[PDB]
Amino acid sequence: GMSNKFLGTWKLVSSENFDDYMKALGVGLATRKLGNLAKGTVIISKKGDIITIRTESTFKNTEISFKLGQEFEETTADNRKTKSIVTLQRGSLNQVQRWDGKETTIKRKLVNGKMVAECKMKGVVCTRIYEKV
Repeated sequence: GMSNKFLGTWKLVSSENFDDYMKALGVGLATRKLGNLAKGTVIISKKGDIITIRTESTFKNTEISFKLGQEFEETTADNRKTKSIVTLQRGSLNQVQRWDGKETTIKRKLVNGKMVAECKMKGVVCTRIYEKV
C-alpha cells in the first residue's frame, strides 16, 4: 500500500519549470500568473482505502479523493475535465490525467524526507519539492 510516510502536510520549498508545464497544459495567461505566485501546501490523508490529496493556496483550494488503480473524474484547478488514475510503482505515487486525447503525469516520490513531484506534459518536466511540516 501507499507508505504512511506520504501522509501529512507538505510545504512547497522549490519549483522548477512550473510555468512551462502550465503552458504545455494549455493554461491561460491569468491562471499562469496566479499559479506561479500561488506557492501551495499539499495535504495527503487517507480514510480506509480512500486517499485524499488536497492542495491549498490563497488563489484556489482543490482536492481529489481516490482509490489506487480506480479511474475517477477530476476537474483540475485549471478547469480540465480529466479521467485520472493514481497507481503505486516502486514506492512512487503516480497520477495520470487524460483529456481530449492528451495525457499528463504527476509522479510523487519520497527522497530523504522530502516529497518530490515530477510533472510531465509532452517534453516539458516540472519538478516541485516539498518539505513535511
